[PDB]
Amino acid sequence: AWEVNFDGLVGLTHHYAGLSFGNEASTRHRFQVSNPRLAAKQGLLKMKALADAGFPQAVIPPHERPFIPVLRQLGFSGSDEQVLEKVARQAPHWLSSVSSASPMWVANAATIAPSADTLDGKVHLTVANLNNKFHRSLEAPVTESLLKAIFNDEEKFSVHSALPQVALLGDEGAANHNRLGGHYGEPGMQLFVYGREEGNDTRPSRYPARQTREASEAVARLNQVNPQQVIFAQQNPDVIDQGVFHNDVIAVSNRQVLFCHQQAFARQSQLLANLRARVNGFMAIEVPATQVSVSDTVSTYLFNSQLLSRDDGSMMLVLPQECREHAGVWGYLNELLAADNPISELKVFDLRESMANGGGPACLRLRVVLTEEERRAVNPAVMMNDTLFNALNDWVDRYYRDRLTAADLADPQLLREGREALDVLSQLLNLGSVYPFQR
Amino acid sequence: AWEVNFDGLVGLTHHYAGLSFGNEASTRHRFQVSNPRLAAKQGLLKMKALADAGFPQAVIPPHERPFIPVLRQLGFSGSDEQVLEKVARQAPHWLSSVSSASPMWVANAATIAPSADTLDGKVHLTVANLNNKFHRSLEAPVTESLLKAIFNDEEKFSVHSALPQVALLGDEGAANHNRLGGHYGEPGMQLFVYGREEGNDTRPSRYPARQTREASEAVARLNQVNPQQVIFAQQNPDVIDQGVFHNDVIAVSNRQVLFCHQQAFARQSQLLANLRARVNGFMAIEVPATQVSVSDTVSTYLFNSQLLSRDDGSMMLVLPQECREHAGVWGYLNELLAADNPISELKVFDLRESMANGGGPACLRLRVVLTEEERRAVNPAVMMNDTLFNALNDWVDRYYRDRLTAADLADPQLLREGREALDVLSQLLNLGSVYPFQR
Ligand SMILES: NCCC[C@H](NC(=O)CCC(=O)O)C(=O)O
Ligand SMILES: NCCC[C@H](NC(=O)CCC(=O)O)C(=O)O
Ligand SMILES: [K+]
Ligand SMILES: [K+]
Repeated sequence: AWEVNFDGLVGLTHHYAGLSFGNEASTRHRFQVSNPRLAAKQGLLKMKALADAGFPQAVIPPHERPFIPVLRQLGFSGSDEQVLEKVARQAPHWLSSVSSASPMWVANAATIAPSADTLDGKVHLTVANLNNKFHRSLEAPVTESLLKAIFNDEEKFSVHSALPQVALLGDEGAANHNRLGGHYGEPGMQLFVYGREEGNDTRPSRYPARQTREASEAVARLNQVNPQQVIFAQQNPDVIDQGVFHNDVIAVSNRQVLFCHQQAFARQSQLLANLRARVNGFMAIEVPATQVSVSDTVSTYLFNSQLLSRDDGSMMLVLPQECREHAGVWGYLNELLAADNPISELKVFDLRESMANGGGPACLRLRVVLTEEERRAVNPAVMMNDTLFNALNDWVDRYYRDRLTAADLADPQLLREGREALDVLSQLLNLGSVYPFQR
Repeated sequence: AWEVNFDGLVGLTHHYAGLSFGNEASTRHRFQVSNPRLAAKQGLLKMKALADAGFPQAVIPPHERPFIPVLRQLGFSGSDEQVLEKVARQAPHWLSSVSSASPMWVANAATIAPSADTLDGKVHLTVANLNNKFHRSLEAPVTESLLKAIFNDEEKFSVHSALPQVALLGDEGAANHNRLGGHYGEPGMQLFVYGREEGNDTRPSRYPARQTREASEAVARLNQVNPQQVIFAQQNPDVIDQGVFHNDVIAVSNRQVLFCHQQAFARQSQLLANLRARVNGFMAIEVPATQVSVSDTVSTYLFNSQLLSRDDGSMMLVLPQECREHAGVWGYLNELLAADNPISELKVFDLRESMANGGGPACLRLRVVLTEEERRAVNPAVMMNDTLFNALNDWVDRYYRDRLTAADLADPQLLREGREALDVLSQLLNLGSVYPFQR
């Protein structure tokens, strides 16, 4: 089995609305001008570079945006364009909420269970409700349709609907998930990280804890994860209060390694010890606050890196350009590179558009371990290669603007462009009529 | 046009699970033995008694409980009886959450807009998401089906689906709604009360504010309420922090009267002044903390009373027994009764089972103003009369238990009793296959 990366193709309504309290990047860049075309191309370049380097790469399409059905649910009626106009004038803030390209961060799309960890031997995917943020909670229904259109062989894949939409069951998916072990194909140890749980007072006081333990346990159940291969750990409330809104902003796993900050978890010593006694050859690379502060981790996203495995067993860290621009962080990463451990190469990518909204390399990808047989069962139209890379770039040049602001979301033209764009894209990716506007 | 009262028929799984933080009665009675059959009878006696007194009355049935579909959505699979078992053994607390008789409090089923207040001249009903509490949020889908089976004539009734299930749009329906004006059939002034709103620092700090202004404004749009007959007002946060989880625990309206506690609203003086200027004949009856403390207000449910109009214009207060059993409150009520004002009669009902979970006379009913023609359009099988009364009592005698504890919710027998009872009830009330288990 190999770990295949599925990246989100940035949607054409990508803009900065500062909709995520707790996500300092989102808040900080509120109202800045975005570049949808550049954002999409930046992500496609990373996808292609990794694919050309031999790492299985795939793509997940953007959603229908602006999403008029939700506006109708909010009390606005008439034709699509009439609704758009009514809202732009009466409640413009709702326009932004239904026009976010947020589904691009597929690390939040679902939680994956490789067939080696499940009871029925199938690959399980449970859609994340993303209930904490309204603009993201809207994603689940379409994300479910997309996942079923991509992992469409029901004999090999089981897609489960998102958990009930309530704070008690807040779920953010793979971004709070981890998998440790030997080769990807062997049964692994799944680590679910949460920010709060009922009956526990240890919880953030400034920024919200989007993930609840209750949600994580339900996901573990849905994905039929062997109860002996599961472990739940609470994120350090202090780091969440400093900007770590998902575990992937403070820690990342791969094979036998867990690269994390010293302040990542609550009861960190106990967790590492438990993992040490349950995962053969487990190695924890812990970054001390003296070399990298929590504040520096949040601004650089060094932990939102992709930790890849090369054929020699050595690893490569995929990082956002901000890690190279911060003296202290670039210095540490190179110390790590030279240090005696699995990390033997650093790879940097420019994902400025995504980072401006709090999403780095890892946020843009969803890791799915697949056996040779299961890989062939995936919709081949979404697997990255020269043909898809060129087709997607041409598609982006045809429909994306190199400039967008919240004010442009009221442009009925943008609406029109987006519909046609997604119509063609669903054809290119052999997804069928997966979008609501297509039914 | 007349105001018709639709009451909730208590479900067979009525039990105390302390599931509602902020609802002190619920919290106070956690795990006490309940009496489903008695709870049902108490409610029907109030329905029948008001009907006999000349007040149009109707009924809304309970829901499917335990609700197995939600448990499966939570990860527990297998046949109905296997899920029940697994849950009881693995996570029994979920059993209570999916077995609550909470839909009985129909004051939270939806928000109503009579035809005299709407832009298209129809009766509008928008289902409440009840997003704040997980066990009640589960109600919306079935509540919508029930409302559509009762107000089926689409030329006269417009039922709208519940708002998106997110905290930003928390909606608790009619319990936070008010309608003032001359006669019921005349255009009235709708007063929407909310607990919080984005950007507003004024909010409760102890108990949650379940209703947001954003939701209120969205429902006003969905119900097509004439913009000049709508007013939004914030609940006094300090009273929410004392147990007023809904507006109907601190204030109640009827015709030109607004019976409320002095500490009910923020900027109350100005709110009442605005009402006096915009509502002809408006009369506020404020109870000062000196005469009735907020604590005694929440313990007796003085304001969760039903304020009814007598044929001669005078009014009657339908109260729960606690009001008569509390010397101080009973004293005030009698002073109010004697004093020169519209309140000329007091009527008390034993609703101990409902009150133990924080529901009084008003909580158990949903006010729906209907013209003669609209009244004729309502499903006739749900209107209260001797036939229906005797039929429902026999039904209760045949399927309801006299005792119930949380531990009993795991009994596959209870599941069967309920499914069968509802199947029979659907026929009696002529609702067709309205429940999920019937589909
Ligand atoms: N894994 C990274 C997710 C980033 C995402 N940002 C946003 O939704 C910001 C959108 C805006 O503010 O325009 C979030 O907060 O979940
Ligand atoms: N309008 C009053 C409704 C009372 C209801 N009680 C409850 O759901 C308590 C159920 C329990 O805790 O078993 C509520 O809190 O909304
Ligand atoms: K190294
Ligand atoms: K009086």
